[PDB]
Amino acid sequence: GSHMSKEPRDPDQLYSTLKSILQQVKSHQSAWPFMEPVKRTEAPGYYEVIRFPMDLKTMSERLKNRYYVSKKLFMADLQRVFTNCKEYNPPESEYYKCANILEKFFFSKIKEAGLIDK
Ligand SMILES: NCCCNc1ccccc1[N+](=O)[O-]
Repeated sequence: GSHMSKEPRDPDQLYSTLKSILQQVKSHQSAWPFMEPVKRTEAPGYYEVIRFPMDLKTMSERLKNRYYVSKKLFMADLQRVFTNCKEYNPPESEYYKCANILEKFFFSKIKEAGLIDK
């Protein structure tokens, strides 16, 4: 269509733009701990270290209704899942690598769609 790769302004465009990212983040090998919502016990203290609980189980649920149509909105949620994940799980299990891996692909994806916030 056009020759642009950094302007997720329109909601209709950013709509599927995030759908593709979330769609991949869900199919990504590193995306189990986010698929299922982590209770407030199975995790090494969660209600305490986590002030803004967030999981892929609720993200796609909101995306389907076009809830993320801005920039830091979707970028914040995704980061919330990875950043908060490591926060509760000490850098020792394999979950740490999963977030870092899916977090790397995510950053690259928004770079291709034009998301990114900083
Ligand atoms: N399988 C339930 C969601 C992931 N489980 C979980 C729960 C709490 C803490 C960490 C993990 N985890 O690394 O899979």
